[PDB]
Amino acid sequence: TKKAVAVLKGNSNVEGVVTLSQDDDGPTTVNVRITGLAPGLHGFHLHEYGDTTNGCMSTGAHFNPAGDLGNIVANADGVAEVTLVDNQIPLTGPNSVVGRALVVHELEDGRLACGVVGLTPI
Amino acid sequence: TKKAVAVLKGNSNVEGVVTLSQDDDGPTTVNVRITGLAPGLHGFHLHEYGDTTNGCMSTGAHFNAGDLGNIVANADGVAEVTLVDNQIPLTGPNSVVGRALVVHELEDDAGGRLACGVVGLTPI
Ligand SMILES: [Zn+2]
Ligand SMILES: [Zn+2]
Repeated sequence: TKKAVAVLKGNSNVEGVVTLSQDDDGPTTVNVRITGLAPGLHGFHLHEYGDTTNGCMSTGAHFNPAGDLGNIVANADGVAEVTLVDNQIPLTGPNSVVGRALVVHELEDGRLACGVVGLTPI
Repeated sequence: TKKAVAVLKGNSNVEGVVTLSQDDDGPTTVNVRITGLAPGLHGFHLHEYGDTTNGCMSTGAHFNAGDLGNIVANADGVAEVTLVDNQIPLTGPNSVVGRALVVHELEDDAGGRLACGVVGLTPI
């Protein structure tokens, strides 16, 4: 019943799209497609601020109302495509992640790419 | 007591930064700095979706009020201005957080969507 999207870019080759969906206070479904990554595990995190005025560093710290989505895996071609299901990522209420940032890291759980979490049509 | 920011980019030379600040449910202060504009008036709008998957077109329609009016680019293509608007909430059901700010090719009704950015949270 509620949806969000983040377009990831940064000072690097890495880019992609993340779509988030949640019904009520239920679990949040995260659909990840990120390209240009070095093969292997990459930390993938909610960060506190949807502030990209200074690249990905201006998004501040790992976000804790939880914010740890774990690793995503890039394949031999630098593509990470995966669907995660997380309970600690609300799109509504006081702890909404709307307007915050999604950040993908150089190393496993160095901010290669990020995007503001924005509203998108239901 | 609450703040947001949008970094504007698009399929054009236009880019820049907009900060928003609001105490309580009072008036919203909007600081604008956009560069690479043609000299003259440019429509400056809230649009409904912070969705840039299809460039600025995916931000959907102007959203309400959501008409911030015009900004003025100077001879060097720079538009640097502070606006005060009462209908741009940063809290509550109508919050514009996670929506989009869009700067237009033409003066406010507006032609091409030159640049846009998602409205995101920023500290303090
Ligand atoms: Zn992180
Ligand atoms: Zn518009």
